[PDB]
Amino acid sequence: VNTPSTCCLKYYEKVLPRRLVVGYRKALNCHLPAIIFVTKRNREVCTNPNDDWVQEYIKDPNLPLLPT
Amino acid sequence: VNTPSTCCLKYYEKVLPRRLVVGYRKALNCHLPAIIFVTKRNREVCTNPNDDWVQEYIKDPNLPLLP
Ligand code: NA
Repeated sequence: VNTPSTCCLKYYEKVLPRRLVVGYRKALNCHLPAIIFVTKRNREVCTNPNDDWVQEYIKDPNLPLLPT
Repeated sequence: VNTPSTCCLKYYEKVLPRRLVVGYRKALNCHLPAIIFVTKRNREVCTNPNDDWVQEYIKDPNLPLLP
């Protein structure tokens, strides 16, 4: 659309501890496709959708998809 | 900064009525640099920073930058 999107410009280079993550948002339609993890520290973290740990957290039955 | 940004993926293709817009945001460090207009209904519209009308609108002291 002509409406702005939430998009990532860089990927996080480390693994977020699972215990710190409370949800995720999809930002896959951007120039750099990303998954954004929402944390207990009230931070939003851009990550590589293709990385193994990211796909593990996405598949976690207790982690909700949140809107952007 | 691994924090998300607000970015535009395409530009609106018409000229917005000035009466409709109430502020603007800058999204120039994106793959497609844009000026985002905010409407009185709090909708956001992506536009080309280089269009003459866009620059004239944002130069208006009564149309503020909203970060
Ligand atoms: Na202005």
